[PDB]
Amino acid sequence: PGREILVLHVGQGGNQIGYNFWKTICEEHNIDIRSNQRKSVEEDKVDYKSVFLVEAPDGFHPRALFIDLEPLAVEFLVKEMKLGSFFSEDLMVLSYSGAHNVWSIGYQTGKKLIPVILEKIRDTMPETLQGFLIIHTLGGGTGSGFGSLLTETLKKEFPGKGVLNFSVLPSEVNDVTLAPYNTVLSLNHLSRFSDLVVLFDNTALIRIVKDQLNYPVIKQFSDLNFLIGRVMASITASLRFPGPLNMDLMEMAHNLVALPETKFIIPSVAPLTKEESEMSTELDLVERCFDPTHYMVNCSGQGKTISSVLMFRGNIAIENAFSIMTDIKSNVAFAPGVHPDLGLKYGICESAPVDFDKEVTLLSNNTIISEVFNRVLERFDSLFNRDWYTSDYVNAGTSKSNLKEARDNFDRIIKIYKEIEG
Ligand SMILES: Nc1nc2c(ncn2[C@@H]2O[C@H](COP(=O)(O)OP(=O)(O)OP(=O)(O)O)[C@@H](O)[C@H]2O)c(=O)[nH]1
Ligand code: NA
Ligand code: NA
Repeated sequence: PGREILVLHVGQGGNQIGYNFWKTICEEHNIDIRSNQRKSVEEDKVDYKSVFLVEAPDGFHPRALFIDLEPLAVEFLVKEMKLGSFFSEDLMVLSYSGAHNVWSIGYQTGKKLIPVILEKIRDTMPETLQGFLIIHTLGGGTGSGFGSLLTETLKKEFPGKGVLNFSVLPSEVNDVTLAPYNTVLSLNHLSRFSDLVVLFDNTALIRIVKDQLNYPVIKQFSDLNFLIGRVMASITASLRFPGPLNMDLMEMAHNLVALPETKFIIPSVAPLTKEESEMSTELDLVERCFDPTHYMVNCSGQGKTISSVLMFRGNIAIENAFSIMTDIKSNVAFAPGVHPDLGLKYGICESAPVDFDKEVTLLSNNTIISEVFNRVLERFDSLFNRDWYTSDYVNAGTSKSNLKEARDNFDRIIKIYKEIEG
């Protein structure tokens, strides 16, 4: 026993993303998400299901909590996806009143549910638990404010356990006008309390789905969120299946986090289709991952890589994985103080994601964070300098001075990344 991870999904986006993640996890372990059973004894593969799944005598269950301040997103998702025996009622922590897209309301109102959440965690968490994943969006009020409160609470209550955030940034034109306030307040909180923040945005996700998968239409968020689920599953694959070179959550964080503040990570995966997986080389896939077309955050260019983690899954030639490292270092821009021999951390897992031949997942700590975050700051200043939309933050405990304090700490992070860039 050990290695276990508990996943907290927060707000509408966090819980919708949770559907795709748990669908992927059950498929990889050949668990039927509707019966809670193995699909077959014969195709049960050598694995370590306990990382994300609790095996009880009646079947398997997610080690998860489904948290929101209003009930519709979760209730509708569970009905539509026929999840009622897997996303069961004892794992749901729901209120009724909503955060109304204000981080401060999500934070304040979420505080009332913290005792219930901690009791649920302490009820079912094994003592060997390696850490927590928090899945949430940053632009609304619940994922952002309650997700921030949860990051702070878990770091304080469970010292020694990793706290990792999978966090969706606002789109290139925000679809919540309050998103700059909510994103700055969340990223300030995560800079204080998270161990590692893996970022995504919907502009990049839409571009990948339209240009790499060529889907004719995106009708439901499931047809975007599967990409976030793919990153979460693949970076933990070596905890769950055999392979030559395994890595755990804090092993990856320690290789990425050069300075304590540089904990904001851009993910990418290649290829996106089974057909591409069968007609590609290790070099080709790694080059795709380092190309902005495949980054899951909308970036103007390749930036400068400070440190990266690459997970190679499936039918991988180890000699090609190693031989291409000098090519990665010569063709991808790294930050100026990165030695020619450094900046890569490898994991290699024998299990390919379902139906592909092989797949590469990249987590990159990249100075281009500074451009992404400066745009957020520019949006924040456009509202704050006019005192627009501040009233409901002030009424829920975030003074105008506190908004400014969060902004200025956010700016200090931006500057640290820009300094490393040169
Ligand atoms: N990728 C992705 N983005 C989502 C999803 N659901 C909402 N979003 C984005 O999340 C932001 C809106 O936040 P929500 O997650 O709906 O809000 P919430 O966290 O429930 O907060 P409140 O509604 O204010 O209580 C917008 O930027 C949406 O585009 C989702 O399922 N997937
Ligand atoms: Na919501
Ligand atoms: Na909403």
